[PDB]
Amino acid sequence: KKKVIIIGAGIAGLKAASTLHQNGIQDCLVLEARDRVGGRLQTVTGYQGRKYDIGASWHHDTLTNPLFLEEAQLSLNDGRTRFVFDDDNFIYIDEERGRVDHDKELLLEIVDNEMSKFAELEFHSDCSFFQLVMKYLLQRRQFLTNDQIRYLPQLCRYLELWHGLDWKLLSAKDTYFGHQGRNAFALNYDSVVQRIAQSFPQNWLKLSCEVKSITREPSKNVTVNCEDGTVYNADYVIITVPQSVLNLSVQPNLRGRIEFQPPLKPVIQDAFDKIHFGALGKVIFEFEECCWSNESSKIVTLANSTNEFVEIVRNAENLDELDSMLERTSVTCWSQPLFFVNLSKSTGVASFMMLMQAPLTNHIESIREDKERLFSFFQPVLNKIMKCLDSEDVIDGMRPENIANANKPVLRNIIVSNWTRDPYSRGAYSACFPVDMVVAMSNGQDSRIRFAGEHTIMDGAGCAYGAWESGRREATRISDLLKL
Amino acid sequence: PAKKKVIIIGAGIAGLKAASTLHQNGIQDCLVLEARDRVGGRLQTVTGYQGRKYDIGASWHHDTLTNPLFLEEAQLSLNDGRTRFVFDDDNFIYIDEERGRVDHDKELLLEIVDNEMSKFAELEFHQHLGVSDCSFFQLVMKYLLQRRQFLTNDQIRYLPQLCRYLELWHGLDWKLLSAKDTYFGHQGRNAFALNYDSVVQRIAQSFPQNWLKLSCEVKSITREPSKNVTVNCEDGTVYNADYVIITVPQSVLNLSVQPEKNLRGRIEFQPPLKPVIQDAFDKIHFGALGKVIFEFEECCWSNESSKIVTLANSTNEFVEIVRNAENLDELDSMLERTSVTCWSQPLFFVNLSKSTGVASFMMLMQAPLTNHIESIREDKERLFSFFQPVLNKIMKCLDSEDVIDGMRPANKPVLRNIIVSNWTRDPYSRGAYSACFPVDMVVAMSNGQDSRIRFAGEHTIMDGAGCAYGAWESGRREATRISDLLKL
Ligand SMILES: Cc1cc2nc3c(=O)[nH]c(=O)nc-3n(C[C@H](O)[C@H](O)[C@H](O)COP(=O)(O)OP(=O)(O)OC[C@H]3O[C@@H](n4cnc5c(N)ncnc54)[C@H](O)[C@@H]3O)c2cc1C
Ligand SMILES: Cc1cc2nc3c(=O)[nH]c(=O)nc-3n(C[C@H](O)[C@H](O)[C@H](O)COP(=O)(O)OP(=O)(O)OC[C@H]3O[C@@H](n4cnc5c(N)ncnc54)[C@H](O)[C@@H]3O)c2cc1C
Repeated sequence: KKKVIIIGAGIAGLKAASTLHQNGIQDCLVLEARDRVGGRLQTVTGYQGRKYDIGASWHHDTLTNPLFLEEAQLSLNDGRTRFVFDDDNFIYIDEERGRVDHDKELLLEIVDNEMSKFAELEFHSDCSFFQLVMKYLLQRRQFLTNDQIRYLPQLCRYLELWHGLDWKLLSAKDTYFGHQGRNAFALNYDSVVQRIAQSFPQNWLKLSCEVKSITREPSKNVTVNCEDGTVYNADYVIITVPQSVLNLSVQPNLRGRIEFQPPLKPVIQDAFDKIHFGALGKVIFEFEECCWSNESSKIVTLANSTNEFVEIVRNAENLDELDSMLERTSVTCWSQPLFFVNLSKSTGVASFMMLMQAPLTNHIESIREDKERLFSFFQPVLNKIMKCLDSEDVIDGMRPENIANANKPVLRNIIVSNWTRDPYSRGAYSACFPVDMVVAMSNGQDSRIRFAGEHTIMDGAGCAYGAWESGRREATRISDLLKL
Repeated sequence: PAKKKVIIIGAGIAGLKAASTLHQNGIQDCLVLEARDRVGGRLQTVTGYQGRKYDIGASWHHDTLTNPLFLEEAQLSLNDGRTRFVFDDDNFIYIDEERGRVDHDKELLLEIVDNEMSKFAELEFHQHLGVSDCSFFQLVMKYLLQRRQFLTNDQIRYLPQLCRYLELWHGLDWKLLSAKDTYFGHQGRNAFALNYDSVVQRIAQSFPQNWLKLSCEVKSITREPSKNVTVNCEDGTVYNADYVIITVPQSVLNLSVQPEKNLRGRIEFQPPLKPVIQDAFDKIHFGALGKVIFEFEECCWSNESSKIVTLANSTNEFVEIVRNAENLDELDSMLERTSVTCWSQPLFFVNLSKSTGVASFMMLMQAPLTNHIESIREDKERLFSFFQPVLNKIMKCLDSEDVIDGMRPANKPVLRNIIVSNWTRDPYSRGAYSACFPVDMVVAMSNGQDSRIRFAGEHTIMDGAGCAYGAWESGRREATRISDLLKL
């Protein structure tokens, strides 16, 4: 009854629809499991109507990012502000010393560069970003001070926030990856979603439709059917659900899962072994008003470091001696690095958007509803930030004020992501464990069972534009064929 | 016609290493013919005010992550605790004449757009179709053009000047620099050699002294097809040798491909340098990086960093031109618009105080400034008058008052001396090092004139090209080959 059925209203799915329609193509559908489009792009509303992208929030590689360029043109055309360039000089904070960024004697960023060049060279078998950092420290200790060896490895972990994976879980071979230029903070990714979503017939979209199985009818027909009984049949099928969800079509009923008939060709099934997903998480701390210095919009808190980490480095005879000397509990805000976006400086909002990673993410998302517990967990670093930003310890104003505020940051609310605990996202996005999936998805189960999504592309992989393009790809293809 | 196994022309790090190697391989009867009354070549350490020393040629070990010469030095230090170098990379302080310091600025964010600029340049040439190079200047203009919608007015004004620190990497004004060659990847931090001479002497001392013959200016190399090479010093002597490793500067070697034999440093080749070598000169040129040392009594200024760069003057007018231009064509035209001052180009200052304790400044300059300044390296009064404005400004931004002319004998800076390089006017260097204007040479060089007439030096190798360690490798390269040959 339909031409092509798009599964998923994320930006990939939306783009595909947007394209088809842009090609006159008619009679198509977008089946979304949730009661909203946007997929991993969701803007939520907090205190006083402040808006926040709980999922994606940046246009990466603005130099080449084609989705960003389109937004840029729209803005050049109507003057509407769609994004702001928020890259800033990062501020790094260690519980003990405090600020360790742009340091006269620590010069951490410079060694971090060397560390980077080292990794480029090292490759050009693959270990963990952690192991790699350790190899470097060992291999260059002769040229590193005691303080550099202490904090450098901590500071360099900000990369855990780019992947949303701790350094012992992260692939070093994929850890470093130069970005094609500055980043632009989307002042409404929801505008992008809304703009694309309303660029095709609104009657194509069918929300709360969890597709349970895709059956191939050799007779040049495809049987799609949401688990609510309703069955559809279209010429072509573009599957845009997350890799983590798709990755369920190979296990022995779980929600979101799509039963493929016939099974997914092996090449694809193998890929799920050579590619994993990450768990980047977000916590929004909403303050009554800014009462801290807006020196920068990017702040990173370093996990605790031990002056006895040095002695071990200063001793190991090799990666085996060091490897063992290392294996020689409790999880707090200081157990890992935490990336804080000070929205006050870059968007004029008295809030902090903090990014977290696996394994911490999953745990904090677990207690998303426990505000007193959440505040208690982040209070230390929150206060450590305010001090460094010439302010006072945070007051808890989440419940009906204090009067003793005025000069003290008054927390009014906290918003936590829920991607790990959401059955339709089961994670943040494609991430590397210490590749081929791109091809497996690009080719497609067949001439009519295509794949799209941030995990189905090489350029922009794991990104909004990467997904946006993959949606136009598989689309523009099915656009010409049908056109016939 | 004294018989020799290998005759090395030039006692710079290239030939020194060649000889050295040659020795280690047990080769005997070799000569190192050097024109100056010294060894080292573009590696020279001069003395100044109160015994202070400075390397007026090379000063750094670049790419310390893979620099064989560097590693070799670090090793010797791992075995005796001797300080030979000092990793002096710091956070650059940028000073505009007007707006004072512009580095690490939360609103200007210069270093961030520099980063984007670097990536833009990489993205422009990594996709190498029939690319077509252009000047660095022209590249930055294209960047500003394409990205004007994402730059504030102050960034468009200062960025183009800040990114010009690169001129002091090549020794060339951005209008004369090949964009295609501008951004190279410095593999690792740099180690400020604490006496490059110690590297030179160590290597020199690594072979028979009697092999070294200073003040002998080789005027010609003749290839007797009879399986031999004849070499002639100007001192009249005439040596004969199985192999010759010419390590003279590209600039000096270039003198051979032109009629006029009586040029200081010019070697006469017979047979003349093959066509592939002559023609290779049309494909690369020499840069003019220069050094000026500002020595003061003591240090009455901040030591926040050891890297300070002074940006050239910019104008808000320039910003308006970028905003209104339509393309690269109109931009240049609209750019069509007196006299050189210490603010007509960026200048790079190495604040030796912080990194070495010495109350002195090591300042680098490019072409054409380098030539003009070296031309008047004697007029100390004029030099001070030239660099007074930036000298002050630096001191200002560094918390201090204006400079005091104390050259001809507590909180006020007092300049005692000023040392200037002389590479352009030196007949045996005629420049600084190989540099690109908007590979043929390396190939033609490393493949030699023939089995016997070979070439070494910073201009004869790819890895570390133009670097002290590259020249050094080229030495070990040729020496090894011959060694093998002599072994058989
Ligand atoms: C915390 C976080 C921060 C991020 N930050 C950035 C950033 O700064 N920049 C950037 O570029 N990217 C960022 N991303 C990634 C970006 O969000 C994704 O790359 C992009 O949204 C993926 O798009 P998609 O269209 O493939 O899938 P959408 O999630 O992304 O998912 C596909 C759609 O399929 C639906 N679906 C699943 N199962 C079924 C089913 N059985 N039936 C019907 N529908 C189904 C889903 O509900 C969903 O709507 C971030 C992600 C997270 C989690
Ligand atoms: C101002 C300046 C700063 C620099 N800074 C750095 C730096 O920080 N780091 C770095 O790695 N590199 C630096 N370099 C480059 C480095 O100095 C050179 O790459 C290297 O010294 C070249 O060595 P060479 O042995 O090839 O040649 P030299 O240029 O060393 O040549 C060898 C010798 O040939 C002799 N000679 C010439 N003609 C004749 C003749 N006719 N007969 C006999 N002998 C002759 C010369 O007098 C010379 O001593 C710098 C160069 C300059 C000019």
